[PDB]
Amino acid sequence: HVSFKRPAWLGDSITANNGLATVHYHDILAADWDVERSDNLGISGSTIGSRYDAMAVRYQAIPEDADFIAVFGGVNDYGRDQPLGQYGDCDMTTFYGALMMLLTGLQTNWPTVPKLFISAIHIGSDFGGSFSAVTNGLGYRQSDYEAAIAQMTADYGVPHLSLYRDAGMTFAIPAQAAIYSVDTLHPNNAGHRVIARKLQSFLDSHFLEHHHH
Amino acid sequence: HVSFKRPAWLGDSITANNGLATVHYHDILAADWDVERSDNLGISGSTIGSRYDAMAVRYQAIPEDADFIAVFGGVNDYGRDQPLGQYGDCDMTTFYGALMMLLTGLQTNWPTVPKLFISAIHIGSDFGGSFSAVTNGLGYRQSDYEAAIAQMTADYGVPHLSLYRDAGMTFAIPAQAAIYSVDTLHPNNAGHRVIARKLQSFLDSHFL
Amino acid sequence: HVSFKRPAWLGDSITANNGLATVHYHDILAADWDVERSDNLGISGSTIGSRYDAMAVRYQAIPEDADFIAVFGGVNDYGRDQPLGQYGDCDMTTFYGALMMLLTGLQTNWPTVPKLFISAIHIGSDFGGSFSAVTNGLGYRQSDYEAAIAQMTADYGVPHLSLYRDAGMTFAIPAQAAIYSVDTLHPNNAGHRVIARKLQSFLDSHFLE
Ligand SMILES: [Mg+2]
Ligand code: NA
Ligand code: NA
Repeated sequence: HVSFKRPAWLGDSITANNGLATVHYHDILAADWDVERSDNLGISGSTIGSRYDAMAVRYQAIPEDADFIAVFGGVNDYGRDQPLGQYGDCDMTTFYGALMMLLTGLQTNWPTVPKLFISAIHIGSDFGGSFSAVTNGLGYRQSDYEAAIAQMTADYGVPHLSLYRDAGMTFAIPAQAAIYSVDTLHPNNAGHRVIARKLQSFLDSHFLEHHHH
Repeated sequence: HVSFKRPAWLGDSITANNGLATVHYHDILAADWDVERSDNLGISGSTIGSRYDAMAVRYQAIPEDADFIAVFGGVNDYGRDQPLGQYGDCDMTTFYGALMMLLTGLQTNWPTVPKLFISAIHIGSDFGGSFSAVTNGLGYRQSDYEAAIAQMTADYGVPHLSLYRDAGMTFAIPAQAAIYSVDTLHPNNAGHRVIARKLQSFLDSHFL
Repeated sequence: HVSFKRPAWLGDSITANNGLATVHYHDILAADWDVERSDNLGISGSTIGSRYDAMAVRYQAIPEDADFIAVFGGVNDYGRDQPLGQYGDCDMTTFYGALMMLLTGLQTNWPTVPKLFISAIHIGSDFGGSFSAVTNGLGYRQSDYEAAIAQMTADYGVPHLSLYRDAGMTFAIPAQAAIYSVDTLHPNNAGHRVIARKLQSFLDSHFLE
């Protein structure tokens, strides 16, 4: 089974300790892995791009001896109206540009460390602002950001776990939002248990070197 | 190995216990999983769309207490000329809209139940009519219906097993249609074993 | 773990025992699998298309009794400026058409045999010629060839392992090129160890038994 001793978790409120859910996916995994330490770099509301506490800069706070790096972002870039930009952009002003710098930063400074990118579940319309099941204030769909992550991660060889495509649920359906989410955006504790299971499966199927007994 | 005790199988002829192959993929997995019950909701000729016994309506025959739901459709939508439509349709007269009605109904009524969509093998041309290895009567490739499935399932978070891209075979190639199919459309018992194998390892990959 | 007793490896300089790497990915796997034989059909500088020792023709050297077939090509097609063509092409003169020929051939002749295509790691620019981290002599990105492999394999139901996407590395990043490659094109021994792992993982999630 895949486990790590010094994981680092870069993300937004779904990763941040300050959460509406008391038990996060990484708290489940850190316990199962019996980690030496688990570095939480989640900040509520954070985007990958320039708009709010850019992950494309905050990544530089990841510990030098991290043995695993996970990035869990994009839902705020969608919901808080980060311009999407275009494939080939290389500055943090756009979502595409900010992914490029994030991905270059990670591969330059932790060349041998296993990494994955996690993108969020399809959100509902009940949170507020431009957090919609349909389009954000700039008129893009969540799946446009989700596609940007898939395209950009590919160019750097970084595996991409899409909770959007494969989590088994969408918060745009009330019956599932009621069971797995706090507010059609943030997973509750049940949603986090699901995410932990999805992440472990993904790691098992993509990272053989880091199988242990 | 992942297993389920009360699976429900929503599909067409490849699922229905009424024809050319005596042993289906879901028979193989029922035996392997030692199920309590295995609900066969296959109807021959059935489309996901409005044209024939719409699965986008028939999903409602799924038992309240199913603990796994697989949907295996699309091949009739292609071969019996269901209008494809486009992304953003919400009406069952198109394949895109029908997919939306179906996936909506699944997640509403079984929010906690593991489910997956299975896409069919690339077919050959021996069955006739619009069941062609090239294009159907509307000018679409089988792969256009495949992409529709891949796109719609993604919006709903529903894992997608593409036998089309991953089965290791195509019925458009005679050497493989002769081994694994009855007629270049329907898998034979050997084809159903392959399907069962691919499903089982997909499950192992995506479920704990 | 999924293992095979008589695998055949069709590819370029990354597969060929000509190469600058002493222990290739298939050498590692042959040793894990306890093989009866392990057929190395790598030819250095080889393309899938017509230009240099076309795999779309050479695949016929694969042994009749192969119990597994991997095709590991495309990088020379990109880097040596093989015309990409378009979806639906049929000649070996284009990349799309050569892929079609290769796939028809493999599925016709080895219908019951498990098989997969492996796509190359993102290359850097220090090798030379059109082996660029940006675009080839024809204006194409490496990912255009990678997208061709994705589409074509799918039409024949052949699983595709994209090392480009999923390897955890790119040789366009110097920090990773210095560790995992000989020259930003060819993986070194540490690079082949990583490839062996990804291949083994991919085999376990797409195949039973
Ligand atoms: Mg490209
Ligand atoms: Na899926
Ligand atoms: Na090769």
